[PDB]
Amino acid sequence: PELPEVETIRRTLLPLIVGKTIEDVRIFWPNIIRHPRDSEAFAARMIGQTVRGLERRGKFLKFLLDRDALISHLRMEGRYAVASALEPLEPHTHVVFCFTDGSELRYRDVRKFGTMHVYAKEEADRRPPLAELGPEPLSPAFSPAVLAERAVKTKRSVKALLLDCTVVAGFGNIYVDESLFRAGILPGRPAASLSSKEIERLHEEMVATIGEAVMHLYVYGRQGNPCKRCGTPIEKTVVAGRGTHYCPRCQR
DNA sequence: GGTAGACCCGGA
DNA sequence: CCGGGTCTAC
Ligand SMILES: [Zn+2]
Repeated sequence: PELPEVETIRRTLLPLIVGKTIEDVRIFWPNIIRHPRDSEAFAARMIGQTVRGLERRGKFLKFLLDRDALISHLRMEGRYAVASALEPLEPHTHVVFCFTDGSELRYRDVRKFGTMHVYAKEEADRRPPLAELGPEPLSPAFSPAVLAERAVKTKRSVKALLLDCTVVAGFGNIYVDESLFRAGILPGRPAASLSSKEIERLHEEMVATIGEAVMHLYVYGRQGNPCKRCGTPIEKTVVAGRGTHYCPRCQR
């Protein structure tokens, strides 16, 4: 899921788990667990804790328990569900948190690509994977001035800059391409070549792009089809080792 | 500071 | 053999 879908998951999942107490944690693919390094320690430590909250940072979910925070990334195919311990698990279920009321929070992932880390709540923000994560794109902490500062100092393309998780949290390939299109900026432009006007416009479109979705695509996956604004065929290239989609007329 | 390997596997 | 995102390794 992209950032807006992760926000919907956070909002939806919270009431289904808040106040519930963990009675067991079952792990069917231990490699998902990244901290503690031993999946047996991960499971042991969570037993007896109650779910108190659920927050999001970038595309990470942060489950707040009594003492610990569980930081979860679903990547593109991970999914959570709350369901009865009496019913058979869905295929590709890798981790299950069993609650004392006979319900479960289940993590499933055909790609087995997701990650979980657990630390004391107070340590979570300064440890991987949240350490160094940039500001929320919808926060005042993400500003044209913050963007301008990072752009001036780099040799990289503007696409590469926006894909850097330390610049802004949870902007992936799709919203990077879409934001650049809406701002009229070619993805392969060096970040340091953008004018002040271009940085301001890009910031505005990034916020609009994420903001509207959290509440139709112009270029992403649309190569060969006409631009929705000028009718020019959308093109696809490689920029910063990613599939990159753009209108060669609208973007400069 | 900036690139690359490592995770993962359904479908081309 | 490719795709994604985000960490660890050069
Ligand atoms: Zn166009």
